[PDB]
Amino acid sequence: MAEALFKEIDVNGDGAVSYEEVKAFVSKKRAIKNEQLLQLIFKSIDADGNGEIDQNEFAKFYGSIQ
Repeated sequence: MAEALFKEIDVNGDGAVSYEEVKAFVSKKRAIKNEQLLQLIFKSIDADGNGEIDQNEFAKFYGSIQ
Protein backbone atom coordinates (compact mmCIF):
# COMPACT_ATOMS: atom_id res chain seq x y z
CA MET A 1 0.00 0.00 0.00
CA ALA A 2 2.96 2.29 0.68
CA GLU A 3 6.41 0.69 0.51
CA ALA A 4 5.19 -2.84 -0.17
CA LEU A 5 4.99 -1.74 -3.81
CA PHE A 6 8.79 -1.51 -3.98
CA LYS A 7 9.27 -5.04 -2.65
CA GLU A 8 6.31 -6.26 -4.69
CA ILE A 9 7.86 -5.16 -7.98
CA ASP A 10 11.06 -6.95 -6.98
CA VAL A 11 10.06 -10.38 -8.31
CA ASN A 12 13.71 -11.32 -7.81
CA GLY A 13 13.21 -11.02 -4.07
CA ASP A 14 16.32 -8.87 -3.73
CA GLY A 15 14.68 -5.90 -2.04
CA ALA A 16 16.74 -3.63 -4.28
CA VAL A 17 15.70 -1.50 -7.26
CA SER A 18 18.35 -0.09 -9.59
CA TYR A 19 17.96 2.73 -12.11
CA GLU A 20 16.79 0.20 -14.70
CA GLU A 21 14.27 -1.38 -12.32
CA VAL A 22 12.90 2.09 -11.59
CA LYS A 23 12.39 3.09 -15.22
CA ALA A 24 10.72 -0.27 -15.80
CA PHE A 25 8.38 0.14 -12.83
CA VAL A 26 6.88 3.31 -14.30
CA SER A 27 7.01 1.80 -17.78
CA LYS A 28 4.43 -0.72 -16.58
CA LYS A 29 1.98 2.18 -16.43
CA ARG A 30 2.87 3.82 -19.74
CA ALA A 31 5.62 4.54 -22.27
CA ILE A 32 7.77 7.48 -21.18
CA LYS A 33 11.47 7.45 -22.05
CA ASN A 34 13.19 9.86 -19.66
CA GLU A 35 16.99 9.68 -19.58
CA GLN A 36 17.40 12.84 -17.50
CA LEU A 37 14.48 12.17 -15.16
CA LEU A 38 15.64 8.57 -14.73
CA GLN A 39 19.14 9.61 -13.68
CA LEU A 40 17.96 12.37 -11.35
CA ILE A 41 15.08 10.32 -9.94
CA PHE A 42 17.45 7.37 -9.59
CA LYS A 43 19.78 9.22 -7.22
CA SER A 44 16.83 10.97 -5.59
CA ILE A 45 14.89 7.80 -4.81
CA ASP A 46 18.09 6.10 -3.67
CA ALA A 47 19.16 7.21 -0.19
CA ASP A 48 22.73 6.04 -0.76
CA GLY A 49 22.52 5.62 -4.53
CA ASN A 50 24.52 2.41 -4.26
CA GLY A 51 23.77 0.94 -7.68
CA GLU A 52 20.16 0.50 -6.57
CA ILE A 53 17.67 1.60 -3.91
CA ASP A 54 17.32 -0.86 -1.04
CA GLN A 55 13.98 -1.55 0.66
CA ASN A 56 15.16 0.30 3.76
CA GLU A 57 16.23 3.36 1.76
CA PHE A 58 13.00 3.27 -0.25
CA ALA A 59 10.88 2.95 2.89
CA LYS A 60 12.54 5.90 4.64
CA PHE A 61 12.38 7.79 1.35
CA TYR A 62 8.67 7.12 0.85
CA GLY A 63 6.76 10.12 2.19
CA SER A 64 10.03 11.88 2.99
CA ILE A 65 9.29 14.55 0.39
CA GLN A 66 8.27 16.99 3.12
